[PDB]
Amino acid sequence: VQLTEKRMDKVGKYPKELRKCCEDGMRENPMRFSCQRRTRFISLGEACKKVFLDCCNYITELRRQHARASHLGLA
Repeated sequence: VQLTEKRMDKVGKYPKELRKCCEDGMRENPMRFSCQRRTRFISLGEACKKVFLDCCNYITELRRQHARASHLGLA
């Protein structure tokens, strides 16, 4: 989808040493965990967690918007 496009550009906005944190935050969520919950045991600093959390909340909203658009036959 064009969400891949929105993700690629989302990752690029961060310093290179924090990009993987953003990528991991935007992975699929089959266990239906909250973004906060998904940070609890990776336990990597204040920087990586914060980036993980932002990108997670970012992609989560995008997924819902895409789901609504698909449901309404707009996308």
